Amino acid sequence: SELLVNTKSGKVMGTRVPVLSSHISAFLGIPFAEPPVGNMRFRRPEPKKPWSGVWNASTYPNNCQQYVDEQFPGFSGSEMWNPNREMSEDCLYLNIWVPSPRPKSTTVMVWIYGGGFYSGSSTLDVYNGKYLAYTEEVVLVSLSYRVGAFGFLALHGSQEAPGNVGLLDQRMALQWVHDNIQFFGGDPKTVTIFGESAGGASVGMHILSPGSRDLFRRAILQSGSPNCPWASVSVAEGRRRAVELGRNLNCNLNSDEELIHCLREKKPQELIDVEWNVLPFDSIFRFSFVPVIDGEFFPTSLESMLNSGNFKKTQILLGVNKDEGSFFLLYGAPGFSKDSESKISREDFMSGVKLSVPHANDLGLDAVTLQYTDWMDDNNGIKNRDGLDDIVGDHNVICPLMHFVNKYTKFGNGTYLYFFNHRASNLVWPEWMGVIHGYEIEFVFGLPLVKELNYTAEEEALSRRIMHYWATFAKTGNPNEPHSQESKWPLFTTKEQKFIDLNTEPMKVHQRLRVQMCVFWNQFLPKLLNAT
Amino acid sequence: SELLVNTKSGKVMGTRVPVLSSHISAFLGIPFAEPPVGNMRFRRPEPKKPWSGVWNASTYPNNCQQYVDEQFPGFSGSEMWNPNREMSEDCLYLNIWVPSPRPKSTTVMVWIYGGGFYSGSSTLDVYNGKYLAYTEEVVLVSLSYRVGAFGFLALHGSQEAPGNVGLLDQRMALQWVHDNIQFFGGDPKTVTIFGESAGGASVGMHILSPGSRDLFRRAILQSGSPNCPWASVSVAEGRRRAVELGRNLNCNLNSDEELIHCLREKKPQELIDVEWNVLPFDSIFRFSFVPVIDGEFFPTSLESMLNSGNFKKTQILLGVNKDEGSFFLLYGAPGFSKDSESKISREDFMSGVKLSVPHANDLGLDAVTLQYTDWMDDNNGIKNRDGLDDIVGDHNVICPLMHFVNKYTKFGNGTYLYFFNHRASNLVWPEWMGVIHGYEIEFVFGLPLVKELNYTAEEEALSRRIMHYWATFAKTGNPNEPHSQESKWPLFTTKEQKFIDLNTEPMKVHQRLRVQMCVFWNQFLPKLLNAT
Ligand SMILES: O/N=C/c1nc(CCCCNc2c3c(nc4ccccc24)CCCC3)ccc1O
Ligand SMILES: O/N=C/c1nc(CCCCNc2c3c(nc4ccccc24)CCCC3)ccc1O
Ligand SMILES: *[C@@H]1O[C@H](CO)[C@@H](O)[C@H](O)[C@H]1NC(C)=O
Ligand SMILES: *[C@@H]1O[C@H](CO)[C@@H](O)[C@H](O)[C@H]1NC(C)=O
Ligand SMILES: *[C@@H]1O[C@H](CO)[C@@H](O)[C@H](O)[C@H]1NC(C)=O
Ligand SMILES: *[C@@H]1O[C@H](CO)[C@@H](O)[C@H](O)[C@H]1NC(C)=O
Ligand SMILES: *[C@@H]1O[C@H](CO)[C@@H](O)[C@H](O)[C@H]1NC(C)=O
Ligand SMILES: *[C@@H]1O[C@H](CO)[C@@H](O)[C@H](O)[C@H]1NC(C)=O
Ligand SMILES: [Cl-]
Ligand SMILES: [Cl-]
Ligand SMILES: [Cl-]
Ligand SMILES: [Cl-]
Ligand SMILES: [Cl-]
Ligand SMILES: [Cl-]
Ligand SMILES: [Cl-]
Ligand SMILES: [Cl-]
Ligand SMILES: [Cl-]
Ligand SMILES: [Cl-]
Repeated sequence: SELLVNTKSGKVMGTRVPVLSSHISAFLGIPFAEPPVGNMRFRRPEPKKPWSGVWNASTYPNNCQQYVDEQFPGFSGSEMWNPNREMSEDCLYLNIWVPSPRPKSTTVMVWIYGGGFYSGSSTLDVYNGKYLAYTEEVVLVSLSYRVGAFGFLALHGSQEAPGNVGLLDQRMALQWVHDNIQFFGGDPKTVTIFGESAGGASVGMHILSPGSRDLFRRAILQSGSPNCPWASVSVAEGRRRAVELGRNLNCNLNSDEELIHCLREKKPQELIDVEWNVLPFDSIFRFSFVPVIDGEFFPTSLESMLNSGNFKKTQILLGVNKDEGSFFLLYGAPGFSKDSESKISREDFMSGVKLSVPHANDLGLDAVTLQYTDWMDDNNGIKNRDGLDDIVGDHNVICPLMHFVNKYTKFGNGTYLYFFNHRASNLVWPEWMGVIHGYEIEFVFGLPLVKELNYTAEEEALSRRIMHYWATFAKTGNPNEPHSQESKWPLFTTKEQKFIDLNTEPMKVHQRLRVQMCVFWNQFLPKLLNAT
Repeated sequence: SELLVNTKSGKVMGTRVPVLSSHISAFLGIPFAEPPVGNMRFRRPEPKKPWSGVWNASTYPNNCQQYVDEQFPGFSGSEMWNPNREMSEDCLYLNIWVPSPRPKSTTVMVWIYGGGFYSGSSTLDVYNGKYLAYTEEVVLVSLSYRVGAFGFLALHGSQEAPGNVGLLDQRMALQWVHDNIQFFGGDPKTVTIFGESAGGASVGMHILSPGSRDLFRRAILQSGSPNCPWASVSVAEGRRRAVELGRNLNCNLNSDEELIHCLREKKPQELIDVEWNVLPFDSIFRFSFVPVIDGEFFPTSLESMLNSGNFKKTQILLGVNKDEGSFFLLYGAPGFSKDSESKISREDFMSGVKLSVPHANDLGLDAVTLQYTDWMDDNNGIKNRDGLDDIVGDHNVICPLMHFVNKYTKFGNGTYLYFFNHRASNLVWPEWMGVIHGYEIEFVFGLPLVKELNYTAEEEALSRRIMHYWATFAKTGNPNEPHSQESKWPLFTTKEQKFIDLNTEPMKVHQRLRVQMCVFWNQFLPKLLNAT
C-alpha cells in the first residue's frame, strides 16, 4: 500500500487526501527529533529514537509554544497566521505530501515558515502543500522548529542553552529528508529549501552555515534574508536578553546553570507572557529571541562571510513584495489603524523616522527625512503614510535582501530576482497596507486554484505561473522551461541586475530594484553614522 | 529743445535715435564721477566736477578695462558680451533713453550689467534701452562700474584700496539719478534697479547696504543674488589675493602703501594678464576680485543681515533660467566643448563633482553623487552631463537665490518669483547648454521686436509680456495690471511659495522651485560638513 512507508526510524501510515478533483498521499506529523521537553528545553535537538509499530501520520501535529496575536480577535487576516492546533513543547514534526501514484524519484521542496522567530506553524491553511505537490509533481515537506525563547535563548558558552537551537531544529529536519525522503519517492539529491520572511532569513542562514550546506541542493528566499536587522543578535545582546528574561521571572542570576534551571522550571506561557520585556528601548521593529552570531553555527560575522564567499555556491531564487513595512507600522507605530486610511501628519512622519533609526544622530535623521519626503508638499497625509511605509520596508527587508542578492551573485551559480506587486482581490486587510508582506504565500501554494476561495481567474493564472516557476527552479535550477515560448525570466547579473514583476499583467523585465534607496541604506547612511 | 538738459553738473546734448518706426531721445556717456585714473586707481569714486559748455552726449562711452574672452574668436555667442568700445580706466559714465516727447514724471529703471565682477559693459547691443523706454514709457538708465582689480582690489584697513569701490561706483550713479533724473522727465521717487547675474548680486547688495537703500524704490534680480558663492570674499581672502597680485608683478610687499604704489605704476593690461593667477586651488567657478564683506558697505555677514531683517524692505521681482551652470562647465570643466554634445563618462562625472565642491570630505562627495546620479543607469552620457549641469547651476545660482528669496520674503513688502525656461530659437550656442544663463536679457530689452533679429512671433509676444511685467512692477510694485484679464502672476509667500514659468506657452503657476535640491544645498550639505 502506498500509504505505508518504512523509514530509518519506523513505519509510518499516512492518509489519502483529496485535491482539485483528484487525490494524493499525505504524511502528517512525522517526528524528526526527541520532544525537546523537561531538561531538554533550550538544548540542541536529539534525533527521534526509533519506534516499533506504525506511526499514525494521518493528522496534523501540535504547533510549538508561541505568542498568539489577539490584536483583532475573530479577524481572519490576523488569525489565519495563529496556531490552528494545540500548542506544546512537543512540536518537532514534519509533514509530507506525495503525488499519487508514489513517484520513484522526484524533486523535493522543504517549506520553512516565517513569523519573526517568535511564532509560526507548519499546519496553517496557506501552507497546505497538497496543491503544489499535485499540480507540479513534487514531494512537499514542511518542517517545524522551536520559536521564541524555546528555540533562541542564547547564553553563549553554556551547553544547556547555547542559542540557535531552533535553527538546529531545521537542520535536523533537513538531515531527516536527506536520509529518508527516498522511501517516499523523493530525490534527496534535488532538495530545494524555501521559506518566507523569518523562514527566508533561515534559508539564507543555512546557505551560510557550513554544517547545513550539504543538506540541500538549492534555495528560495521570500521577503527575508539572513542579514536583516531583525534576524540576528550578537552574543552579548543575546546573553543580555536571556538575563533580562530571568529578571522578569524572579530567577537566581548568579550562574548560567541557575538562570537556566529557573527558566526550565517555568510553565511555557510564563516565558511567553514576559518575552517582549527583554527588548531594548528601540523595540518596535525587533523580536526578542532570534539567531545569534555565535562563532559556531556562523563561523564569523555575516557580512565577512558574504564578502569572502564563505557560503554554499548554488542557484538561488528570491524576491520581495511591494509593501514590506505595513505590518510593522500597523502593529507598532502610533497613528496607524486597521480601519482608518492611516493618514500621517508631518509631525507623525518625523516620529516614524525617529523610530525607524533610533540610534541615528540628528544628521542621520535629517538624511532619512530628506531622502523620503515629498518636498513639493510636506503635509499630504497619504504621501507621509506611503513614505514611512517605504522607509520601514526598505530598511528592514528590501535593502537587506538586495545587499544579500548582490554579494551572493558574485560567487553563486545563478540568481533569479522577483518583485511581487499584485494585491489579492480578496484581501481583508485595509487598502493602505498595499501588497502586503506574506500575501504572496497563498499564490505560491496554489490557493487561488480553489474556487471557494474567491480569487479571480487571472489570480488562478498567476498562481499557476508562480508554482511552475518555483517548482521548475527546484527541479533544474532555472525557473524557465527548456525552449518554451512564454516570456523568459532573465538571470540576475552583477552588471545588468535584471528582475521581473510578478502580477496579473504580462511579465515585463526591469533593472536595479530600488537601487537609489538601497544605495542610501546600504552604502550612504552607514558611512554617515560611522563619521559623526 | 528736448535734446538739451541742464543738470546739477552741466548742460548735456543728447541725440535723437530711431526705434521701431518711431523715435526717442538718448543721452549716451554722461559722466557721473571723476575719471578714476592715476593715483585714483583703486580709490572710492569722487563725483564729477561740474563742467561749462554743453556735454556731447550723442555717442556711447568707453568700456572699463577688463578681461576679453577670446575662447571662440569671431563667434557671435561669445563676442556679443565683449567690450564693443575702446577700453579705458576713464569709464564711469551712464546712458539714458527718454521717451518722446519728454515725459513730465515717469518710472525710471537703472540697469546694472553682469559679468562676474571681472567684465561687463553698458554699451552692449543686448543692453540697448531704446526698445524698453519706447514700448513701456519708462526712462531707461544703464550705469557702469569698475570691474576686476580696478573696482574690487580689497586691502582692508587701507584707504587707498579699501575694496568694494566698484559697488561705490554703482551707488554714485544711483545718487546721480536721484539728483538729476527729474530734468530728463524721470520720477526719482520711483526708481527700479535691475541687473543680471553679477548685476543681480549687485542689486541685492544695494538692498542690504545701509548706505545704498535710500537711493532706489524697488529692485529686480536676474540669475544672481548677493549670497552667491562667487559674489563675495572675506576681508582676509581679499587681502591674500591682493598680495598675490603684487607677487605676480614684482611689487614690494612690505606695506600696503608700497604694494599699492607698485600696482598703480602698472599698465592696465598688466593687471588683467595675471589676474586669474591669484585664485585659490579651486578656481574654476570663482572670480578674482569681487565684493568684500568689509564691515562698512556690509555691516555684518550677509547671512546674519538676512536673518535679522537688516535690509531695505520693499517689493522685489527675481528669478533664474533653467540651465545656470552651462557656461561654467563649457569654459572650465574638461570634457565639455562648444561643438560636441559633451557626453560625460561616469569617471568625468565624479571629477565634476569633486570640482564642484572641492572642500567636501569623502562623505560630502558621496552625498552630492547620491543626490544627482541616475542610479537606473550610471553610464548614460547625456544624464551624466545634465546632472553635472544641474549641480553647478543649483549650487552657484539657483539655490543661493532661493535662499535669498526665502529670507527676504519674511520681512519684505512683496516677492515675485519667475522660472525662465524658453530657449531662444536663434541661439548660436550648442543645444546641450539649454536655456542658458544670460539669454533672457534679450527678451527683457525687447530685441525680439526687431524683425531682422530672426526671432519667432511667439518670441515677440513673450518679450512683450516680460517687458510689461518688468515695467509694470517698476511703476507699481506688482507685475500684474489692475484688474486686467490675463493670467495673474501670484505673490510668492512663505507658506505657498508660488512662482511662474516664463516661456512661449501659456503661463502656468508652480510651487517650491527646486525645493528638494535647494534643501540639499542650503540645509543638508552644510550640516554634514560642519559635523565631519
Ligand atoms: O509591533 N507591535 C508592537 C506592540 N504590540 C503590543 C500589543 C501586544 C503585546 C506585545 N506584543 C509585541 C511587542 C513588540 N512587537 C510585536 C510584534 C508582533 C507581535 C507582537 C509584538 C515590540 C515591543 C514590545 C511588544 C504592544 C506594544 C507594541 O509595541
Ligand atoms: O571658466 N574658465 C576657466 C579657464 N579659462 C582658461 C582660458 C582663459 C585664461 C584664463 N581665464 C579664466 C580663468 C578662470 N575663470 C574664467 C572665467 C571666465 C573667463 C575666463 C576665466 C578660473 C581659473 C583661472 C583662469 C584657462 C583655464 C581655465 O580654468
Ligand atoms: C489516527 O488518529 C486519528 C485521530 O486520533 C484517528 O481518528 C484515526 O482513526 C487514527 N488512525 C489509525 C489508523 O489509528
Ligand atoms: C554554473 O556552474 C557551471 C559549472 O558547474 C558553469 O558552467 C555555469 O556557467 C555556471 N553558471 C553561472 C550562472 O554561474
Ligand atoms: C466568498 O464570497 C462569499 C460572498 O458571495 C462569502 O459569503 C464567502 O464567505 C467567501 N468565502 C471566503 C472563503 O472568503
Ligand atoms: C559729438 O561727437 C561725435 C563723434 O566724435 C561727432 O560726430 C558729433 O558731431 C559731435 N556732436 C557735436 C554736437 O559736437
Ligand atoms: C506692504 O505694505 C503695506 C503697508 O505699507 C501693507 O498694507 C501691505 O499688506 C504689504 N504687503 C505685503 C505683501 O507685505
Ligand atoms: C537672419 O537669418 C538670415 C538667413 O536667412 C541670416 O543670413 C542673417 O545673418 C540672420 N540675422 C541675424 C542677425 O542673425
Ligand atoms: Cl529501512
Ligand atoms: Cl481541494
Ligand atoms: Cl566556502
Ligand atoms: Cl538606528
Ligand atoms: Cl549592496
Ligand atoms: Cl539746475
Ligand atoms: Cl529699430
Ligand atoms: Cl533695518
Ligand atoms: Cl567645497
Ligand atoms: Cl533656505
